[PDB]
Amino acid sequence: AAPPGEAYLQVAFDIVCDNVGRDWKRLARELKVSEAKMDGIEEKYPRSLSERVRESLKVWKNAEKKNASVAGLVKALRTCRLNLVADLVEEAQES
Repeated sequence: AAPPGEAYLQVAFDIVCDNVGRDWKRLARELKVSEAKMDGIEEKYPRSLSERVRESLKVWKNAEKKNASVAGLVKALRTCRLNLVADLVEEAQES
């Protein structure tokens, strides 16, 4: 059901998570992720970058479908302000 190509996206979600990890919560609110999920992850995890972003990133990744590829998130994150993760996925792809 979710993006079957989660393997490639998961690699990008890994370098970017440990880099701008807190900015996914910022993007999660923009993506209108389940408010209930944020309530549990935020309250349960007061300082875990991995714990808060993973749940919020999981729901966003499922709704992305074709946008589950980096071209989707890298285009959006860098155009707005997340140049940090853009540089990460960028050098990873070499191009």
